[PDB]
Amino acid sequence: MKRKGIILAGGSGTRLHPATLAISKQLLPVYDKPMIYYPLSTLMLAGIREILIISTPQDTPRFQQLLGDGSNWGLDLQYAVQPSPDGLAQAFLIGESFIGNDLSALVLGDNLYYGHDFHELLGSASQRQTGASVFAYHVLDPERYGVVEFDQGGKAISLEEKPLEPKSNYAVTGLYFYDQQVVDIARDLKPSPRGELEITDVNRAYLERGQLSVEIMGRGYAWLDTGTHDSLLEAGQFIATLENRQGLKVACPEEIAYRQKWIDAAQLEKLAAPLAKNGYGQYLKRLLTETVY
Amino acid sequence: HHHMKRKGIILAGGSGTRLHPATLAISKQLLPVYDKPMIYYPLSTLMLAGIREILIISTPQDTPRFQQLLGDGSNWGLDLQYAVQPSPDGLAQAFLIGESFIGNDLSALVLGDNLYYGHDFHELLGSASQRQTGASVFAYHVLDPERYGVVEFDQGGKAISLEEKPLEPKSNYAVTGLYFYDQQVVDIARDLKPSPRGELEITDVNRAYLERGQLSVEIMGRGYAWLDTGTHDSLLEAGQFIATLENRQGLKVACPEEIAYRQKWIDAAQLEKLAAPLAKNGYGQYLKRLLTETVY
Amino acid sequence: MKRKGIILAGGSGTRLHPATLAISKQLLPVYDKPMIYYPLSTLMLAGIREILIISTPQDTPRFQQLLGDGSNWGLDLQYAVQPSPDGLAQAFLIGESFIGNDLSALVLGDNLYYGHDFHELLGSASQRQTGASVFAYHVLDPERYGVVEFDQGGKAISLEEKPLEPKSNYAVTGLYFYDQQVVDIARDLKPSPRGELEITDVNRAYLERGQLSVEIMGRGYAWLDTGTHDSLLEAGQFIATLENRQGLKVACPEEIAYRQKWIDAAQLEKLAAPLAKNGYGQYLKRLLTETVY
Amino acid sequence: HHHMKRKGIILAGGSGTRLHPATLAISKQLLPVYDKPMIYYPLSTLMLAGIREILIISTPQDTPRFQQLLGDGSNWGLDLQYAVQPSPDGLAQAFLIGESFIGNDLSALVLGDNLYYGHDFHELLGSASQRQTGASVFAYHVLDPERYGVVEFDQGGKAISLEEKPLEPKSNYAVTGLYFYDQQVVDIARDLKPSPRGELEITDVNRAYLERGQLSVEIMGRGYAWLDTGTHDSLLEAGQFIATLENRQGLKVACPEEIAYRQKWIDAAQLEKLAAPLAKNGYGQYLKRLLTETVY
Ligand SMILES: CN(c1c(N)n(Cc2ccccc2)c(=O)[nH]c1=O)S(=O)(=O)c1ccc(F)cc1
Ligand SMILES: CN(c1c(N)n(Cc2ccccc2)c(=O)[nH]c1=O)S(=O)(=O)c1ccc(F)cc1
Ligand SMILES: CN(c1c(N)n(Cc2ccccc2)c(=O)[nH]c1=O)S(=O)(=O)c1ccc(F)cc1
Ligand SMILES: CN(c1c(N)n(Cc2ccccc2)c(=O)[nH]c1=O)S(=O)(=O)c1ccc(F)cc1
Ligand SMILES: [Cl-]
Ligand SMILES: [Cl-]
Ligand SMILES: [Cl-]
Ligand SMILES: [Cl-]
Repeated sequence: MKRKGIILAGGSGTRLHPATLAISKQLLPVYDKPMIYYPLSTLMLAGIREILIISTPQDTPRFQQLLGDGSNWGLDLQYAVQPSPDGLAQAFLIGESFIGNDLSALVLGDNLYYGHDFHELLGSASQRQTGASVFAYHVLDPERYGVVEFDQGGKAISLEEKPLEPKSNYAVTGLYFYDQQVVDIARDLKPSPRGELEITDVNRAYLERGQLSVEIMGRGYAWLDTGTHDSLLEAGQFIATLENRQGLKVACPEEIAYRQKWIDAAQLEKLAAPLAKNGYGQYLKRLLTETVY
Repeated sequence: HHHMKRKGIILAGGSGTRLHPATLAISKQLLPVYDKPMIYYPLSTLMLAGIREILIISTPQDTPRFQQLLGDGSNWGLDLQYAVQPSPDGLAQAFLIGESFIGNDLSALVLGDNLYYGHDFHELLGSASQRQTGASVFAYHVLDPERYGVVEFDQGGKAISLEEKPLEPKSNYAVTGLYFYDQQVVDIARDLKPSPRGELEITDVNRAYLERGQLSVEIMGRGYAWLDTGTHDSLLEAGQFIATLENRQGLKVACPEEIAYRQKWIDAAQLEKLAAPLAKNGYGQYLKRLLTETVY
Repeated sequence: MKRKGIILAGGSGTRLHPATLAISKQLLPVYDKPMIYYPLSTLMLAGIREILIISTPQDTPRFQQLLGDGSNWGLDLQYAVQPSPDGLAQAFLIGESFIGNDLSALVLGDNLYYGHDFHELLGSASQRQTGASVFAYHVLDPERYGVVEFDQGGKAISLEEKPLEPKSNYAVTGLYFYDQQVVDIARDLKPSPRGELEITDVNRAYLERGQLSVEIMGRGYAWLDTGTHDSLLEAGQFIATLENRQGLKVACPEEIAYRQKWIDAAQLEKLAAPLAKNGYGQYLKRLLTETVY
Repeated sequence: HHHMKRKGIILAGGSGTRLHPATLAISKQLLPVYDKPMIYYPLSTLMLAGIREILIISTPQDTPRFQQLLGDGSNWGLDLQYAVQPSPDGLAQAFLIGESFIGNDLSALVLGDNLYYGHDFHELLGSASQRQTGASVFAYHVLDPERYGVVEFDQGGKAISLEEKPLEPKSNYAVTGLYFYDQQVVDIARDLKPSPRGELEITDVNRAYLERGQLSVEIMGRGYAWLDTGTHDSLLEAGQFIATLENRQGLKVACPEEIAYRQKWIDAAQLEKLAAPLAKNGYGQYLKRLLTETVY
């Protein structure tokens, strides 16, 4: 079966104002590319080509202008809007008809991932055709997130959203795979005390049915924080260090498409043309002739 | 028969494709430098020079976004007006585009991607602003002067030549992106012919003032930071730099609300209203603290 | 068979003076711990407990004071000196009697590694009981290093040290595993045009015999640069971002020992005592009661 | 019957176990801040104040390493002497340990882990150094004044109290780690009794001057950077900050060779000799460039 993707790139309220007064966070750069390139690249690494992008009513034209219909990158992009920030699960209501009868995967528009064999970690989540797969990652501040509690045997036994007193230091990352059950689970959700349709309520629905796979995302992966000005800066510094050391880019969608064999050498060459005078075009050109393992 | 204050221009137009793809969805001057939009810094810089009437020049695509962020200036005791530069034809064009805005007044041009920091910056700007005749620029020692307008000095310290992006610079002293002009500038600008790059050059403007003995070049000392936003790397260094100062001090660099409050262009009651819609984030809480604390 | 380790923490000349005028680079911190903790931790992750540390004649007391005989961390540390910086291969001459008849592994004292499943990448190199295993990593500046050339089939066909015109962008990292042949290969080496006993000559010796395994260290690993002031700063910023995000440390030797089960809970507790008032002791204490996957 | 220049002290002793294990093998003041040892910055700071006779106070373990780095000062036109602090008994102890070094002279105490940057810093130091009677300190607005000596001001700006690490600070104005004293300091220091932390407090010393009407507290403006080296995080921010300024400018912060050359304590011939053993790295190449270039 096929899996479809959703990037939720909606409003972060006034939290980062005035930096985000003018445009939504996910259109701002992390180092050399718009933030949304990173979760888009994530979906593409998981082998997902049909992708729905959800943003504020103000910002859809801007994502649409940036990304197009995706055909240039061998993707099929569609767009939809979240009128108000009423919770992550709302992605599945807005995205209901896009999903139709397929498998799905939700990625948060402001989450960055890096690590060895990230392709396979996604692939093993993508392969599971029933139930939901999520990731748990050790963090210093688990109160900010969906917290997963494990028993002595390592089995996930509870989930709590932003608990006052967290049960472990393991947080559910912003990457979620679901089967055909998600839409129907989402539609039955009731708004939380914070007025939000909670993604953690969707994930707890699968947990009660014993259908939630919680895979550990090991300490050798970087799940980067874009929630504060400070953490945003750290993410830019982290990506810059990696790219300048290696002469290789992180989350370059044109490169990912090309390695997935969704575009051929001749298309990459055309994509390399408009940016030819800067480092990004120079990078895409160099990928035509170099072997990178 | 006919019978002086200074107006400001911020040029925040198209930085071309140079920083694509990071700048595909928005112009550079709306990207943040740490906790605030880049345009806040040159705006705060004009304000520090005592300038309240300011023209913002941007692309047709991005003007509404600048307008949404900044308004007409009334919240901050300013008057902000808007003009478009449909085609990126060079910095000097600001004066053709801003001709009617300028009228018969003195003026100041600042690049919308330029950040400054340092002690007695107010007084440095004040002395350039008080000089009512001729032009005033600032020379700053940089590693890579080939990237800029470069000023050559003689033994006595007098500026004797200006060159734009010379391959072999005569000194390491670059002209910063901040410029003060008398009433002659618009006319100088109209008589310019495009360079062999298809651009109306600010260096040709400054040379004109120099050839007439009316260019003052003041040194901006090594104790000031004139920060680079020309690359992705330098942009990142710029944010790290502001963050270090702000987290150290508990004070902000280029907070426009604060600067208007200190110039006495808005009062305590007005600052309070400015603080309210941001009361739950660090920026609003900072505006509120300014109401009770004495900061020397 | 057993494998023994050598950390070469010798002189970097005047290259970083005056920052390194007072003490050798490998005794300076990267973020929260002395640099040498990182390659030491690397050896320990590869399961190596008997370790020789080589430094300048001036700096051995300082390493000796810092690290002791290792018994507190379940290691067996010995020390030796490199009188002059006459090449990396000299590690095997100085280290000849330490190595005796065993397998060995050399790590450079100023190299930092991070990534998912780094333990297994080392383990698979450590398992090979014959020949030499090295790693190749894509870098922007291959002229600075030992450059490995691959044929269309991906087989390593040449090695050149600091070539004027490098054949690929793949550099041999500062981590090397050898069998019993290394000492004898090293002893027959002749000084290069730069007056150095070249590690690349040792590795080319195994290559000619077809006994050099060149494993790719993928782009999902970070091999960090400590060669310049700028790169040293980047390494500190990179480690700080990882540790503050996760609440977990990179290359904490006490933790690594404890997870390898070379020290028990009661010993970790004693190690946590002197530093109790700072974050490092607080970290070691917290490791007594928390489950970390 | 008996019948004024100023001596300097740098305290670069034990920072305890606080930054262990990073500081297990060497003391903090020899860790680099970017391209140079931390001790270079306070050393350059004393030099900028015109002080040439300087006592370095370190642990018995690390004195030889300070001596190996710095020598007797003769290469840089200074005279450097050494003393040990066997036990970390508090900052004021510098004056008991440095009593014979000081003699009948004025003095200046600087913390060996403190970095300063900004425009007309020379003149700010000059005005503190010229005041021959009483003591001089600097107050700087910080986010976390609870960590420092905190000065309270009245409506007219007069300093009226000093508190060491108060839980509820009276202002955000911290006393920086740079202190100028007349001849009374040693005696004040000898009469101090240890605090309820087992330490001889510089704040008790400064309070003594204040209780006598002889403490001048000058504001160090927000346009100066007074950088934090108290944590691993702030140390990293410190190096990022120097690197940004130096890579921007093609000039160094706190290069002692340069500062002595500019004070005229060494001449061109001497600077050249200093440049030679480092001719192949960036630091030596920088010393050589200083011989031919005019830097304003
Ligand atoms: C560094 N990574 C990376 C890669 N590993 N690759 C190689 C790769 C490309 C396609 C399929 C499998 C591997 C890339 O072409 N681009 C990359 O950015 S990654 O897999 O950890 C990654 C990929 C996408 C993303 F959004 C974040 C990190
Ligand atoms: C740190 N600086 C600064 C200040 N000195 N002040 C105080 C001040 C405010 C108005 C007049 C004189 C001084 C501020 O209110 N905000 C500031 O950012 S500054 O002069 O170096 C400056 C000011 C404006 C700007 F855009 C960049 C730097
Ligand atoms: C982040 N890493 C790491 C770990 N993965 N672990 C977990 C671990 C510990 C022992 C054996 C296998 C795994 C640690 O205890 N400390 C670590 O620093 S690492 O394997 O990539 C590593 C380990 C040692 C080192 F020097 C650099 C990086
Ligand atoms: C950037 N500064 C500086 C300088 N201004 N100068 C120029 C200078 C040198 C001697 C006297 C007056 C000025 C330097 O030669 N080195 C410097 O680091 S500074 O005044 O802010 C300074 C000086 C010494 C120090 F330790 C830290 C900062
Ligand atoms: Cl892992
Ligand atoms: Cl200056
Ligand atoms: Cl990889
Ligand atoms: Cl100031």
